This record gives sequence, C-alpha cells and structure tokens, in this order.
Amino acid sequence: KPILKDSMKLFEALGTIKSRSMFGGFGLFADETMFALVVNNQLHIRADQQTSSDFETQGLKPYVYKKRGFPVVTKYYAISSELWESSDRLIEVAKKSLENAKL
Amino acid sequence: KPILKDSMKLFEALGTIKSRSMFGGFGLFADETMFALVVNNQLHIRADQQTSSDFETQGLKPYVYKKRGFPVVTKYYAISSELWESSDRLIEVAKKSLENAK
Ligand SMILES: [Mg+2]
Ligand SMILES: [Mg+2]
Repeated sequence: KPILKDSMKLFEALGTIKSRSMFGGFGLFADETMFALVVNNQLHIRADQQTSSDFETQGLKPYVYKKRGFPVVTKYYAISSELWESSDRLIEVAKKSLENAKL
Repeated sequence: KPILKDSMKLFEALGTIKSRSMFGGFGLFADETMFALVVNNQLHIRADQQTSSDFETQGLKPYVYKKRGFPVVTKYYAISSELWESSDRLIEVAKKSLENAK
C-alpha cells in the first residue's frame, strides 16, 4: 500500500526526493535524476544500459508501460521483497543506480 | 495508507502534480505551487495567512515540524476523515487553497 511514501522516505538518505508521474506510475528523483519507479504497487530501480542488457540476456524482464497497444520497455526492474527487508542495502542499491544514471 | 499516492492521483485536475520531501513529510505541488502536505499519514491543506490566523484564534492547530527540539510551525492543517471520504469536495478545497496560495 504505502510503498510510494515509504520509498521516498527511505531514499531521503540521498537527499531531497522528488516525484512526478512517469511511465504509468511515479518516478523518484534525487539530484534532478530519476533512479526509481513505483508502479503496480512495487518499487523498481533503474538499471543503466549495460546493466539492463545483461539482465535481459540473463532472463530478467524490465517493467513495460502500455497504452492502447503501444508498449514502452523501460530500464526499471522490480526489486526483490528481500531487498525491502534490507534498508541500508536498498539505500546503497539506489545510490549505485543514481551514480550510474549520472555517468 | 497510500494517502500520498492517492492524493497525487486525486488532484490531477488541478494541474500537473509533483511531490517532494517537505517539512518532515511530502509536499504536493500543482504547477510548482505547494497546496498540500502528507505527514503523520494524513492529508493536510495549505491555509493562507488569514485562514491560519483565524484557525489559531478558533482553537485549531497547524502541523508543526520538529527536529532535535527545534519546532517549525507550518501553514498546513490536517483534513477531516469526512473530507478525505468526499472526493469532489476535497478537490474543490485543494483548488481554493491553490488559488489562495497564488
Ligand atoms: Mg544509461
Ligand atoms: Mg503512498
């Protein structure tokens, strides 16, 4: 349920967190850079090009936004339930994603 | 519980809705003007100076953000459960608050 608010609150470890409508859900931004997406009541983290290609080769699938039969494959991967139980770990995952998003 | 998400969706008619860390919670902005705040799992609406002054005289208390003994009194008043349960009316209240803020 309160996944959006709980995500934004957790990631304040990265400074001010901003959100706006992105890809059918809500994007999360730090330092003017999107690093996360909350959609289908699930937290997703941004994989850079290299990470996303690898993930796909290894059988993982990113979130896809659809409208009237037009799909948009995103760079956003649903996190595991276990990661949520691991607050500091998840914070580090977001920090690394934000870092890769800025490169 | 997803007050924030629900609120961001509810207020889509007012303008483009964005949120950000504000005053210990999350501020809601319509085309760059803040009109609401989600904190303490409750939606709060912005009262302009006149409204807030009247409210305090009339025994109502705004949300106060506090860190390490430093309190910051805000202009944000918690809505009633009845108003939260009355979607169209809440949109109009937010719309007025936004007008008052501009
Ligand atoms: Mg990239
Ligand atoms: Mg929420």
